[PDB]
Amino acid sequence: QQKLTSPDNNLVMTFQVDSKGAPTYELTYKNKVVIKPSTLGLELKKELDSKTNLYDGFEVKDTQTATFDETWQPVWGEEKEIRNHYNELAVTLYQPMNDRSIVIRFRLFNDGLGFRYEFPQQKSLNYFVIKEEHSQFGMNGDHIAFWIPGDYDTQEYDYTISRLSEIRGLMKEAITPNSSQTPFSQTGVQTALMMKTDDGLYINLHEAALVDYSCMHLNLDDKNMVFESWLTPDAKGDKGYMQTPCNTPWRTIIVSDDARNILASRITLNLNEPCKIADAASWVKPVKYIGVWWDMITGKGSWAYTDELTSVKLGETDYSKTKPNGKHSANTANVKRYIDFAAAHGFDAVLVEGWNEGWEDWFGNSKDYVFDFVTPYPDFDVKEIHRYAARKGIKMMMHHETSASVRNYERHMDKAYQFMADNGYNSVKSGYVGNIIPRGEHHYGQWMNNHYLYAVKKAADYKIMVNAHEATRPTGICRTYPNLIGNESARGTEYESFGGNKVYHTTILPFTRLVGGPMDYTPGIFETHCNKMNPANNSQVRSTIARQLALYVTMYSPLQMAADIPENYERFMDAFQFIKDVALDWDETNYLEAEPGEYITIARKAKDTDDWYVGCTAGENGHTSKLVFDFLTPGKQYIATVYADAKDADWKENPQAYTIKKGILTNKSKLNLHAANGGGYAISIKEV
Amino acid sequence: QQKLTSPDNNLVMTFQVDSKGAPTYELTYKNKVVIKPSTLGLELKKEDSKTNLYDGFEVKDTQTATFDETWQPVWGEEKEIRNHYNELAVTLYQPMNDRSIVIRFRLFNDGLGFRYEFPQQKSLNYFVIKEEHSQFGMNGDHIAFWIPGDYDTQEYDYTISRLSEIRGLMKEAITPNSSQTPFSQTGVQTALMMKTDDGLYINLHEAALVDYSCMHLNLDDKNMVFESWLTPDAKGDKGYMQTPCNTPWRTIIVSDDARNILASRITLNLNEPCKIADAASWVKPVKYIGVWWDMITGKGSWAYTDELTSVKLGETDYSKTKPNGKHSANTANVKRYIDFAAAHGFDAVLVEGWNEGWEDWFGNSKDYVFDFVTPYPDFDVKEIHRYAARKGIKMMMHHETSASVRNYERHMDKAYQFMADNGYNSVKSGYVGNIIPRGEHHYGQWMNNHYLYAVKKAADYKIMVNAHEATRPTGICRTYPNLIGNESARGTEYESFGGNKVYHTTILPFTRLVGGPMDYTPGIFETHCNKMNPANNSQVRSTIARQLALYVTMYSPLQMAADIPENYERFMDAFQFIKDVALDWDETNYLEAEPGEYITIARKAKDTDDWYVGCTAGENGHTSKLVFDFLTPGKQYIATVYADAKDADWKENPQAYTIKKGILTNKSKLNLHAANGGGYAISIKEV
Ligand SMILES: [Ca+2]
Ligand SMILES: [Ca+2]
Repeated sequence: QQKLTSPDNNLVMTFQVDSKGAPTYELTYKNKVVIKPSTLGLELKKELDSKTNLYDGFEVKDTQTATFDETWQPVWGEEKEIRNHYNELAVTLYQPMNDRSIVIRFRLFNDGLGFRYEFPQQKSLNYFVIKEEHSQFGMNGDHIAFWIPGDYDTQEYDYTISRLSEIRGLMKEAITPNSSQTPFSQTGVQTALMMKTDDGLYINLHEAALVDYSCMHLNLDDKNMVFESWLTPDAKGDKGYMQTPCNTPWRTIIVSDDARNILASRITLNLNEPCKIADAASWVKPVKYIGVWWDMITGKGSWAYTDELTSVKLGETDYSKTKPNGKHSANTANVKRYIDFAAAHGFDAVLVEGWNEGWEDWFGNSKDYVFDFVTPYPDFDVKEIHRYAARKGIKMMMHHETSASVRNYERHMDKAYQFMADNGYNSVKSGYVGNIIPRGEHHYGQWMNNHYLYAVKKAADYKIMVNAHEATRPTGICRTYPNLIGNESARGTEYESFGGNKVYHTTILPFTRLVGGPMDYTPGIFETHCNKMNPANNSQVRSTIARQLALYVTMYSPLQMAADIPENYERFMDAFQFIKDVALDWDETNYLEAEPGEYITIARKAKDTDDWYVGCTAGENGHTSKLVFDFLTPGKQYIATVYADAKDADWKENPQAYTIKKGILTNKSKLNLHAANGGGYAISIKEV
Repeated sequence: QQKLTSPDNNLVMTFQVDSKGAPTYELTYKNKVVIKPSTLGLELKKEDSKTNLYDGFEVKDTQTATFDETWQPVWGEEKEIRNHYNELAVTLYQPMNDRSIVIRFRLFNDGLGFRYEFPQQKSLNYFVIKEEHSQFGMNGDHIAFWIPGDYDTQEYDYTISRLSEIRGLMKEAITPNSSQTPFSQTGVQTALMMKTDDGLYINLHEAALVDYSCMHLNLDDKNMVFESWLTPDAKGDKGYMQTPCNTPWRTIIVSDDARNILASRITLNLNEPCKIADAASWVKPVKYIGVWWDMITGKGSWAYTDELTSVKLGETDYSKTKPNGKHSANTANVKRYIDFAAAHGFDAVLVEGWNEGWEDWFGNSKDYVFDFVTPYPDFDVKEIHRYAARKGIKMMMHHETSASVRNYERHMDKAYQFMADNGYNSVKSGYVGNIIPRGEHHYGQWMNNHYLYAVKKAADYKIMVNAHEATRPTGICRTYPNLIGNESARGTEYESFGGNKVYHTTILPFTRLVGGPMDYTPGIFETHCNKMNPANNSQVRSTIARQLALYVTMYSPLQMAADIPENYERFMDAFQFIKDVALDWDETNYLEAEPGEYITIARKAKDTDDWYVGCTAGENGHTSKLVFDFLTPGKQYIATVYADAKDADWKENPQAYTIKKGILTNKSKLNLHAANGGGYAISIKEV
C-alpha cells in the first residue's frame, strides 16, 4: 500500500497491488470517498496467451515521489498565468510471467488527480496492440450526471441530466439522428463527464493529452456504479497500435465541494507538454469574426453554386457553363458587404463557406474527391476579396469542410495551406461532416486523432491557426500547439437552427466540453426565429438576446463569432455594442456563480487593461444574482453598461425583450439582477 | 438476338437478354464454343429493387462501329500495334428502377473485351457495388495454369491442373506469405490461362483497372463457370461509383495457336492512349544491377545496426549506434557496384537499405516506418550521386513503404523532390506487409487509387516507377508509360526463399505479363544460395543458359542483372549476353510456345538490324529446330549461341553451358536442346 496526498492535504490517493497482482487506486476528498477501490490495466491483442495480460500479475519493483510547483503563461487563456502544483507518485510494476514492466504515474493536485500508464522500451515490450484499456472509476453513489451518449463519431447531442441508474432508460431518447454516429453501449457516455453527488461534491471525469492514442469514452456498469475506460476501435475492432517507449493519455478526476472550482481547475492544461511553437506569441492571435454562414445553416442560402446538376466531378464539371441557383451566398458582392460591416464594427475576420467548387455534392455521398480546397466558384473572386479585405484591415478566415474525406484532404493539404498563404488567409475552419473515408474508421479513433494533430502541426509550419469542427473533443493539446484556437466537437449554435438546443445547454458546456479547450460555439443570434431567414424553417433559438451577449463571457474562447446576419444586428445595434466591446483574451477570471444545468456567472479582466466583462447564463427557471463588485480595484471608478433581460423577457415567448443601463460602479457596488428563463445578462465595466 | 463478328469472321459473339431480362452472351471461335451462354450484371449495396443491376433489362438501343488504327508504344515488343475491332454497344433499360446501363463489346481476331458503362442520369448517380457477376462459362474441364485467388499477394507458384482439380489442390497451393487473404477454395487470380481438349488456348483477364476494385475469378466447379469476384474494402463493399463511370474491360483472348496468346495486344488496345505528352523525351528503358541479392539471400542486411529493439525516426540517433558489419548499402560498396555497372554498359544501380528505418521494416504494422529522404550514416547521398553521374550511371531510388500507405502519401512530394534534387529519375517502390490503413487489402479500389496516384504524381516529376506488391498490371502503361514495371507475381527473389517451380518462366508470359512487364530480376549465375549465406540452402531452379534466355522470354523495358558482380566475374563469357541484349524492340517473333513447357522468342532490337533469341523450358527440357528465315535476305550475321552443355541440369549441373560463335543468314537452321529447367540465348548481330 502506497499513499499520496495533495499539497493542501485535502485529497488522498491510495495505491496498492492486490493478491492477484492487479493495481488498484482509490481517492478521498476532505475525508469523503470520491473514487472507490478501482483497478488499472490493459488487455493486449493476441499476436502466447499470457502476453495479452497487462492488467494483473504485477509486483511493485520501485517507487519514486516528487513535487512540482511552477507557473507558466499560455499564449491565450482565461488568465495570464497558470500554476502547475502537484505531488507525484510513480510506481514501477513488474510482471514476472512476461518479464516486462510498466509505470503508473499519479499527479495529485489540490483540485484532483491525474494518472497515466508508461511503457518503457525494453527487451519484451516493443510493438503491441491494445485490445481494451481497463481503467476504472468506481463511484460512491448513484450521482446526478450531465452526459451525452458515448459515440465514436459525433458529440453533437443535447445533454441529459439524470441519475446514473437512469442513464440506461434514457439512452434511446438521448440518441438523436446525426449524419455520422456510432453509439457503443446503452450505458456508454462521453468525457468530460460532469457529476454532482448527494454529499455535496462535484466530480469531473476526463482525459488529457490525447496524442498517438485512441479517444476514451466511459462505459457505466450501472449495477455497481463503476465507469470504465472504453476506447474507440479502428476498422478491425482494435484500440491502438503502440510502440515503446510510449505513454497513454492522462486520465483525470477533478473534484471540489464548490462547483466554481471545477471551472477554475487547470489540471487538463497542466498535464499537457509545454508549448512546442517557439514563436507562437508573434503570430497566434485571438479572432472575433462574422461570417457568410447562417444563410446556409438556416436554409436561406446555399453553399452550392448551382442546382442544375445531379452530381459534379472536379476537373470535369465546368461551372462557368452552369446556371447560378440564385441562392449562393458566397458571391463577391455579398462577401464585400460582410467585410464592410466587419470593418465598421471592429471585427478581425470574415468567414465564408461555399466559396469553392464541390458543394453540390458535400453531404452524405461518401465522396472521395469531394473538394480540392483551392478552386473558387465563378462568382467568388479570391484576389479581389483579398484586396478589399486587406484595405479594410480585415482577414478572411478560410473554410476547409472535408465532408469527412480524409485521404483527400491530406493529399491536398500542402497545396491548400500554400493557397492560404498566397492569398492572405491565416486561419481556417475545417470540418469533417459525414462518415470517415477511409471507410471503416471512426472520427475519434487513433487513426483520425493522428490526422487532426497532423493538420495542426503542419498548419503551425505555415503560421496558420486551426479551428476544427467534428474533430475529437479537446484535451489540452492547445498548450502544446497554441495554434489550435478552436474546435466545435459538441453541439453548437447551428443546432438552434436544426430544432434547437436545450435551454440549459450553455450552463453545462463549460463544465464538460470546455474542459480541455475552447469551443467555436458561434453565439450572437439576435433574431431567434429562424423562420425569418427561411420560412420553411420553424426552429427557434432557445435563448433571449441578453443571454446571447452573456455567452461572449460564459463560453470562453479566443475565437468568437457573432453569428447572425448584419441586417439583424442593425435592428438591435444598442445591444450589439456589447459584442463589439467584449474582449477575447483575459488576465484574470473570477467564477462568481456556478451550478451545472442551472446557472453560470463569470467576470473576466481583459488582458492588458483594467476593464472587466461579466456574463450570466441561466437555465429553464432563470436565476437571481446578487452581484458584489469587490473584484474591482479600490479607489477606481468604472463606467458600467448592463445589458439585461426585461422583466417580462422569456426565451420562448419574449426573447428580444432587453434593457440597457449605463452607470458608475466601484468595488463597493452591488447589483441585483434576474436572468429570465433561458435568459442571462452581460456587463461591460470600463475603468474611467 | 444481337450478333457481332471478328474482322476475319473467325469469332462470333451473340448477345440477348433471357426471359427475366438478364444480359447473356456467348462466344465461338472457328465454330467451337469458347464461352457458353453466360450472364452479365451487378448487385448493388442496399441504401430492395435498386440492389438489382443484373436482370429486368430490355434492349433499348444498339450501336455498331469498326475501328482500325495503328499506334506506337513508347517501349514494347514491337514498334507498332494495330487496334482493329468490330464493336457492339447495347443500351439496356431496367423499367423497374427507371435506369439504363450500356454494355460495350469489342471483338478482335484474337478475342473479346466487354465492359459495363453507367451513364449519368436521374436515377443512377452514387452507388456502391456489392458484387460484380460477370460470368465466363467454360465448355469443358480444361487444363488451367493458376495461382490462388487472393486480395493481398500474387507471389505464389503456379499449379497446372484440370478445373475440377482446383478445389482439391487449393490448400497446398496457398503457401505462407506476410500478407495474404485467400477467398475461396475455387478462387483463382487473373490473368488465367487455359488449354482445352479440343485444341484451343483461352486467357481470361481484365484491362484498364482504374477507379475500381481488382477482379479475381471464382470457379463454380459443378458447371465450370468462372465468375468475377472483386476485392472487398475494409467494410466488405466492392467499389464506390459515381456516374458517368465504367467498369474495367473483361477480356477473353483465344486462339488455336498458343503463340497467338503471347502476340495479342488486346489488353493494351483497350487502355486509353498515352496521357504523358512528352513521354518519349524522358521515359527510357533501364538495364540495371543492384545492392539487393546480398539482403535477399541473408548475406547482408538492410538495417544499419542490430543493437536496437526498435527505432523511432527523428528520435533514434544512428550516428550513435554500432554498425552491424553487414549493411551492404554503404558508400564504398555502392561505388564498386557503380564501377561494374559503368564498365559493362549498364544504365543504373539500385540500392536498398540506404535510408533510416530498416531495423523495423518487416511485419510490425508500423505507421511511421520510413521518411524516404534521410540516409543512414554510411550512405553518402551526394557523393554517390556525383560519382555515378561522372561514370554515366543513374542511381535507382528505392521506396519500400512496408505497406504503410498513408505514411508514404504524406512523404511523397518530399520523396519525389528529394529524388529530383539528388539525380534519381526512377524508383522501385514496395508494399510488403498488411496494408495500413488497416482493414484494406492490396488490390481493393482504395489501394488501386493509391498506386495510380503514385504513378501520376511521379509523371509530373518526370519519374519512372516500378512498383512491387502493387495490383498486377492491366495495360495502364499505355496511358502512363512511366509505369515501367511491377513485380506483382512470384519473382527471382523467391528462388532464395526455397525456389520457384522449374516451369515458372514458361507460364508467366501467358499470365502475369498480359497487361504489362515484370521486374523479374533474372541473371543468377551462382544458383546455390548457400554460397552467399551458409544458412540459406535455397537453390535457383535454373541453368545459367536459361537465366540468359530470360532477357528475351521475360519481356520488360526494365531488366536487372541480379547476381553480385563477383559472381558475374567468374563467368564473364556467359555475362556477355547480358551486356549485349537490348531492352526495347521493333519486332517480336514468337517461335515456339506451350504454356508450362517451353517458350522461344526472337526479337529485333529497336533501330537496329540485330536480333536476340531466348528459349526457356520446363521440367522435361525442350528440343528446338530453329529456322532463321526471319533474318534479312542477302545479309550476314554474327551469331553467338549460349546453350546448355550436354547433361546440364537445373538441379545437378546448373553451371554447365557452351558458347559457339559463327555466321547465320536467313537460310540457316539450328538444332538446340534446352535441359531440364534449361534454355539457351542467341545474339545475332548484322555484320
Ligand atoms: Ca457541425
Ligand atoms: Ca516482393
